[PDB]
Amino acid sequence: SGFRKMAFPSGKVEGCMVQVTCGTTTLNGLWLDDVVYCPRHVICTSEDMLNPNYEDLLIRKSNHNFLVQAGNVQLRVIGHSMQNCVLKLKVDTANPKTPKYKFVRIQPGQTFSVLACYNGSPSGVYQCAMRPNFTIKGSFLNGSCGSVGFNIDYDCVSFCYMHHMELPTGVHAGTDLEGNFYGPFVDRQTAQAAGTDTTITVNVLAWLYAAVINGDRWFLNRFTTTLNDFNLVAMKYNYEPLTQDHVDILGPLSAQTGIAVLDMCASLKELLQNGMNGRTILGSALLEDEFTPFDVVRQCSGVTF
Amino acid sequence: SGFRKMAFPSGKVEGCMVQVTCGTTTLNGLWLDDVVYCPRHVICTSEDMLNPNYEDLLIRKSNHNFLVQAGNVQLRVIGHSMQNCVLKLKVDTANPKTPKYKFVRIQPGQTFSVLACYNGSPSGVYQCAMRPNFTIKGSFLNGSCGSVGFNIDYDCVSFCYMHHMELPTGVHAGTDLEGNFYGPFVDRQTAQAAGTDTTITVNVLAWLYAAVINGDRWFLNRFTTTLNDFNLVAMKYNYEPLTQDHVDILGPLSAQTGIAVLDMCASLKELLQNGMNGRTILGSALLEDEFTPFDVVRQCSGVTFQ
Repeated sequence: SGFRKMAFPSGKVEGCMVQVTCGTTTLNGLWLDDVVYCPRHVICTSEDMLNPNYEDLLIRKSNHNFLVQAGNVQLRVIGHSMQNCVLKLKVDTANPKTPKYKFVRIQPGQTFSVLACYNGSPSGVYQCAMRPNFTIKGSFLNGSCGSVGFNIDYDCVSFCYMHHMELPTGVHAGTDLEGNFYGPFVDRQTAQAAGTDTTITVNVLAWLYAAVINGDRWFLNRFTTTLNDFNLVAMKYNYEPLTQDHVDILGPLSAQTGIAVLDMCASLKELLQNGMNGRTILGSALLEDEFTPFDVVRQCSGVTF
Repeated sequence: SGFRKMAFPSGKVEGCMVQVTCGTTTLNGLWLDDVVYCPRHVICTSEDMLNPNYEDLLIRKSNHNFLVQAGNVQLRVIGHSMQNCVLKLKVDTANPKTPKYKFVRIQPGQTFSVLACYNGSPSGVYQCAMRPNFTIKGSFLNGSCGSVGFNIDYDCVSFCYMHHMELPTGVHAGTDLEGNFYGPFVDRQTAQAAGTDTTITVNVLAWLYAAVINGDRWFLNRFTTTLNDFNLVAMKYNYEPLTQDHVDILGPLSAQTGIAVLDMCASLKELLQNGMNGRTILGSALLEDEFTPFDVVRQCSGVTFQ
């Protein structure tokens, strides 16, 4: 029993983190087989960052202008190339700790674990969602760039995020491991801002189900509603539309608790219209939206890795 | 920027997690060098719950009654003793993945990471705190018994908790790695009352300093307070007494922000009085008490956003 913001065990990813240095820029890289993956802006100085030409800045670098440190061992770079906004450094040595892995692109609303690192040294792990505005509410200081996000499925690490930059509101922006940005961001020092954020409705409903499973029940009511009806309420409070796919995804929690999704929607409707009237839900005064339906099921069932 | 419940990287602990079976009871164990540590109730049957006599249940066991499994490999038990409420199984293979480690008993208010495990396989890692009533608000299903709590300072793993049981209120009790329970709990299925929980005042103050560092001052005020007048107000909200030790420990966060501890105490007093009026602090609409002064220095910039 109990419910907590829970990260995947980070061990399989700890063994992939290395330090990448190019001149006076140090940041983190991901060492899988004989390639180190890291942000392409590693080849830039502050001056270069104002309006970089990457293919141009890259042509000027030899292999020996990239220092790669795996703990207290030097990796010799034998190859460099860009894919979108990530730099691929080929190295002489395959990573013996290379886990089974894939690169995947996640959707807004999907969660993942971030292993925060500094000088190729993992310092912490926390759980995150891709916000509907394609930012993450992370915790990163300078030197964090190249920190990765991941899901574990059986023995298979699914890498989904690499950290590139912080926005002025204090939230974070990055790429998939193929160097495609999440959101309308670019790797340049320029005026960029997070768009208006919205609440991940299906996740709030999943979390209400986690509450019922843990005996928090006061917000349940006798009332039901429809998608159309509820969605007019959703739009009013800056909540994402709820779709038939979302109802389908919540099926396993509606069966396990005997609360129909549109039942639970009627409760969320009431919480949005009236507030929490002094009470909490799972020790929170806010409606929590960084747990997926799968996250709730996985934690309330105990699947291992 | 940002502020998150950050756990330590679990990798160094994952390499120590094993499965321990005795009879029909399976839970987790911690493999360090040639010793596996797990809860002693691994040796308890259905009926033993109420009034187990551990000494009597244990002397009836051989080494070969204890199946220890490290991933796929079976470990040979060559020895066993009880120390307080943990069983220590001597095995014939030193764990090659043993990290630099030590055992430390922690005080209420201290934080640590939990590696939740089932059948010796890790499921997840989260951060929590030793409540003043010596329980922890964990996430822990049946079979989680033997899951451990730890801090990692440099490359050295500090083991401070092994999980033993859930109390009727949905909260968790366990032991240090020498088998002594935190709080007045026992490995028995009897009526044990979790003491009344109080808020860890020193941690709330630390987290208010965190909010200033990340550039939020809306909750400060022009007042100050004496230690004693703060304690008389705070105990009416079920907040732990703040002591000189707690004030000394907040020194560095005082200096980085320029806000004297007692001025921050004045701010907390007012926050308790007013609530937040539809505002948040580091994304929370409650006062958060599961971050320590040391955690805030760890995760927050050395440069305040003024």
